[PDB]
Amino acid sequence: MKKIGFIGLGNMGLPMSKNLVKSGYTVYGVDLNKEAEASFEKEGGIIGLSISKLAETCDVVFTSLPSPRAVEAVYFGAEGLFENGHSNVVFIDTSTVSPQLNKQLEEAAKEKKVDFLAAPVSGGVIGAENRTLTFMVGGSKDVYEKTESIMGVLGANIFHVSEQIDSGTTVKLINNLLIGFYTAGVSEALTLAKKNNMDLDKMFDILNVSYGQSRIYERNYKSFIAPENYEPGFTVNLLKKDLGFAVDLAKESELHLPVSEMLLNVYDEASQAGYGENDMAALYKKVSEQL
Amino acid sequence: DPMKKIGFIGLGNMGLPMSKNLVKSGYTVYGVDLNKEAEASFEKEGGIIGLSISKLAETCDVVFTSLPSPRAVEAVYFGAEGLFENGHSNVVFIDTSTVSPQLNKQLEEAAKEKKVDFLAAPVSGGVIGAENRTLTFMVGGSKDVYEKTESIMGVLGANIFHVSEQIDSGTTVKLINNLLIGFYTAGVSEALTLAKKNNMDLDKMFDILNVSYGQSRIYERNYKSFIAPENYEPGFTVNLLKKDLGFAVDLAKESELHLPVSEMLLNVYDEASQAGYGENDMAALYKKVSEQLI
Ligand SMILES: NC(=O)c1ccc[n+]([C@@H]2O[C@H](COP(=O)([O-])OP(=O)(O)OC[C@H]3O[C@@H](n4cnc5c(N)ncnc54)[C@H](O)[C@@H]3O)[C@@H](O)[C@H]2O)c1
Ligand SMILES: NC(=O)c1ccc[n+]([C@@H]2O[C@H](COP(=O)([O-])OP(=O)(O)OC[C@H]3O[C@@H](n4cnc5c(N)ncnc54)[C@H](O)[C@@H]3O)[C@@H](O)[C@H]2O)c1
Repeated sequence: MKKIGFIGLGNMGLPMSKNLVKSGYTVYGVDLNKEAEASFEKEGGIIGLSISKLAETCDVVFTSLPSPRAVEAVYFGAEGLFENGHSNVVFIDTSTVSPQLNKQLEEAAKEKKVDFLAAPVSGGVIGAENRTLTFMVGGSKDVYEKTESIMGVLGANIFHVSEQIDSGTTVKLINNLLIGFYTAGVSEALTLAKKNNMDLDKMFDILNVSYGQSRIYERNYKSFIAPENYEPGFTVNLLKKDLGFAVDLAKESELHLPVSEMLLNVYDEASQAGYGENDMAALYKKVSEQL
Repeated sequence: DPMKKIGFIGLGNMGLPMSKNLVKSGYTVYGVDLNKEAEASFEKEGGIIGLSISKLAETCDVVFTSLPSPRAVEAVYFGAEGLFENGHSNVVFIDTSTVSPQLNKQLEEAAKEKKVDFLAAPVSGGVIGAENRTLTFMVGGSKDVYEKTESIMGVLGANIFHVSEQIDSGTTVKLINNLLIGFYTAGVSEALTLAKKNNMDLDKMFDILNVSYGQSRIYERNYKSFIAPENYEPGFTVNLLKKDLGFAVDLAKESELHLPVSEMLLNVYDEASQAGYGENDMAALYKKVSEQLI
């Protein structure tokens, strides 16, 4: 049973790396935050090894990192994964970064002759905890096929999008752009409904079998709005960061997406008003403030 | 309880097929429209014409209205020759028009003064939905009256819903339904243009998003029935979506509410119409945004 490396043991990485240990893998963990390392260790993971030592020793190494800088700091340079990867290693980045960085990563992997997949994930911490993540994978199909079963203990839907390394990332950004639209629509629509004294429960039962339906509507309303609980979940701040990546790509693709750009501002304002660390469904509360 | 004699005022885009479906369903239907061709077409199927609004109110068990505006509704319901002043003591009036919550309330206040029954039951689904009896009825008003008339409305639609005893509740839910459509069509249109611009396989992408939190009935509708096959025949026009968005925005502004994205969407669909997509399906907002592709 394989040796897996896991770099980034935060909100997503901790439950993912824990699940691998529970699944019977020997898991070596690295995180800048020694407390995160402590938590992973208590789950049965092994700490104390360098990023470089993970690259030399592990069959597959996953990364779950919070920014493009962090991904760059881990993959590149004399101490990083690509320079130190043994000849059979597979690296799988689950971080969300720009398509361009996906390409820069792949180009360094091809130069070192190591395997690399850009496999961003969807489903949040709840999905990570429950092994129901969606993996959207760009990169070599042979590498996908040989690591599909490991990713399959972490997620419920494992997809290969195409051989293009940024194909996963792109579908993910699209997914999250749609989420931004759906959350905004629910937030504004329900505010109108409430101001006019609608029973939001009866309304949902009707709209949920109409063209008003969306999984996000069901999520936001049933799991947050109805129970008056805005504990993340998936933050206003994280959604706005993803919308940022999507608008960046739109701008690089010479596209003006007027409602998308407005939404970036909507979530940015929700944050600046103090809902940044609330669940995205709290956009409802932000829009309702005026009542 | 007798529900054989049905009046139907407004034999237009929706009324004509609805009224004929009532005839086909064994009801004795008395129809009224300014449009003599519409009256003749109805009569030709076994509809009865030549009776006044007044006469329908006096003699019919239930009278439906399908009218094009608030003023048309007012002209039919109020005044000496109208429905309320001439309704017999057991009549039920059902308006299937879309008007403001405020008019729904004024209609009901007049119904209560006259001690007649009234439901505000706006329909959605277009001409084809009316023909195929797949309309949605979203109904506000008395539950007892709803329970009494559900069986008739049900021969005309697939989804018949009683929302609440608030007379405007059906209208309000209809408006919210259409507002969510506006958002969802906008997201699909913008998000797929981004995907297309970056050469994504839109079929594969749908397979993935349709079982992820990108999922919506509108995404399935717009993508599989319109965008994928490059068909932009309505369906549900840009122009009619934006009319209903306008009504949602009017209701908001009435309630002192600022809904910035909603107001922005009203303008997006107005610009889409101005660019030439007004009588296309709403899914054509994708083609509007896609004008930016190479
Ligand atoms: N949290 C979610 O709901 C969610 C959902 C889908 C995708 N994601 C994506 O997953 C990625 C990780 O997200 P997260 O929520 O777990 O972030 P997080 O900030 O909770 O965790 C990231 C971890 O990486 C560690 N780290 C940072 N730089 C490092 C370095 N050089 N070496 C080692 N460790 C380093 C941090 O200490 C932190 O513990 C992000 O790209 C995010 O977009 C998150
Ligand atoms: N067209 C659609 O696709 C559609 C779909 C769903 C809902 N609706 C709604 O249903 C309602 C009716 O729409 P429509 O397209 O059928 O309108 P329309 O203009 O085709 O039909 C209304 C009919 O009422 C008649 N009329 C007007 N005033 C009258 C009067 N005083 N006496 C007798 N007849 C009169 C007109 O001659 C016309 O035939 C509107 O409120 C609209 O918003 C329309």
